[PDB]
Amino acid sequence: GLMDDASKAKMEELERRFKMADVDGNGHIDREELRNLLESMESGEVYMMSQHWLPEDELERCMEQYDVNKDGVISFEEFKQIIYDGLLLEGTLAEYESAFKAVDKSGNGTIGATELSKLFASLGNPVSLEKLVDLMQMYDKDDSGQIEFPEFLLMFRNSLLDLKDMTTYMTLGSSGSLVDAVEGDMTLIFSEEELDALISANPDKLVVVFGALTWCRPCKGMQRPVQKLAEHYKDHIVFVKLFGNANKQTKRIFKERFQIRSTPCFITLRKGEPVYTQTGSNKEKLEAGLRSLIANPPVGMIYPSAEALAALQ
Ligand SMILES: [Ca+2]
Ligand SMILES: [Ca+2]
Ligand SMILES: [Ca+2]
Ligand SMILES: [Ca+2]
Repeated sequence: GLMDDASKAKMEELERRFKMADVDGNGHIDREELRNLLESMESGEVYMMSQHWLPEDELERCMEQYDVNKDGVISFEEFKQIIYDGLLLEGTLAEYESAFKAVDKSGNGTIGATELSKLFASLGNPVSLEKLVDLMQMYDKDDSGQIEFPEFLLMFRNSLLDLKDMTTYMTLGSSGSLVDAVEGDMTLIFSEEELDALISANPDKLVVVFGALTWCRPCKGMQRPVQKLAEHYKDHIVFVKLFGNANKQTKRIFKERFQIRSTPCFITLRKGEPVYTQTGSNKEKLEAGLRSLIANPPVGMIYPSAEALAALQ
C-alpha cells in the first residue's frame, strides 16, 4: 500500500514478467523454464522454441549464482536479480543476425579470430593476440575455432559487445573463406581447418608455424621479431601463429601433427610438409635458417649475424 506510484509500477511490471516466465503458472521458475527464459529475445518477450541453443554449462552457471537459498528453483526475488544484472538479451533476433553478418566479413557464416580482431581494432580497441586467445577460450565453447551464432549471443549476454558497437561497425565483395590472411602480417589460428586453408592458399610460399604457449616468456620475446619477419619476407613466407594450449584442436596440432616439445617453436612447411624446424629465441639463427630456404631473398637481414653475411666476392 505505501510504496510510491513509480515503485508500485516497477514492481507490477517485474511481477508481470515473472508470471510470463512462469509458463505453467505454478507460481515459480524451474530449471527448464529458466532454460527458455535464457534462450529468449526482446527482454523475455520472444521464445525461440525451434530447438535449444544454450549450452548446459550456461544454465548450471546461471542457477549457481541466482538460486541463493539453494532450493533448485528461481523465486520472484531471485528473478529480479537476473533482470537487474542484465542477463536477458534486449535485442531482436534480426538485430543479432545483422550484427553477426556485419562481423563475419568473409561471409562464410562463422566468425574467426581474425574477424574478431578487425572488429575490436576498427572500433578503436585493438586487442593483442594473447587477448584474442582469451576471447576464444571464453566464447568458443565447442572448440570449433570459430564463433558460431549461439556463441556470439553470449558476447551480448555478458556485455562484451553492445548492439551500439555493431551500428558503429556497420557505418565503417566477400571471399566466402574460412580465413583470409592479411598480407605482411601473421595469422592467428584456432583450428586445423584454418591451418590447412592457409597452406592451400599459399602453394608457392613457405608457411612458418609459430608455436607458442600463453605463459611462455621466451615466446613473448619472439612476437615482435616475427611481426618484422612477416613483413620483410611477405613475398616468400606466410606466418601462422598458434597457441598450443588454446583449445582441443590446437593441443592436438601440437602433440600429434607437429610433436612440439619446446616453445617457441618455428616449423617451416613447404607444400604443407615440415622441412625446417627451430626452437627457441635465437633470432639470428631463425632468420638465417629461413633465408637458406629462399632462392632470392629480400635484401638485407632484419637480424644479421657475422656468419650470415657473404664475404666480399
Ligand atoms: Ca513454473
Ligand atoms: Ca532458489
Ligand atoms: Ca567468417
Ligand atoms: Ca565455436
